[PDB]
Amino acid sequence: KKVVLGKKGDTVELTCTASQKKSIQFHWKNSNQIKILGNQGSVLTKGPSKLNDRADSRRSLWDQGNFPLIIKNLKIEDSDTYICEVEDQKEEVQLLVFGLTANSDTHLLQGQSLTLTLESPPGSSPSVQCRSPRGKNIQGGKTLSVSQLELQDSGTWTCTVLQNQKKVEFKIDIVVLA
Repeated sequence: KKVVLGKKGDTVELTCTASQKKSIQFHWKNSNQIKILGNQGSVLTKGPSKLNDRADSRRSLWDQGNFPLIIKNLKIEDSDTYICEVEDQKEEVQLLVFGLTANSDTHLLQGQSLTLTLESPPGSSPSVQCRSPRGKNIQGGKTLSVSQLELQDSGTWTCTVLQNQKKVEFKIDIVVLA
């Protein structure tokens, strides 16, 4: 089930709702059944995983059958399928994380090319469609590139990466110097 699009460096929350006697025995594992974090009766316990000090939950929501997994300082290596098992219920969530660099430094001379690279997990070729304030939308795979930058390109651009019906939106501000 589920697909959540993360943006490199950011924080994310993967919801897990369940029926039960408001709050119960839960835990999140990854694909290799590595237990990421669960509840020792009433407290939060995180096992020895690469997500340890970035992985967290929100206990006050347990009483309302919600047991989110929160991963801060997102690395595209966090892209993986997470499982949330609350007592008898099991929920699957795939986290996909992307990066969108601006190879050519935002401040460039007019007539100069601009390249951007979308960082992705080893399992996805999304569609990146960026557009300049001049409305001219560009798209492509890993590398999006602009032939020559007009002075009317300076400022906040917007880039849409689409993956399995969902989308994240990177923004760039380009200082096209004359």
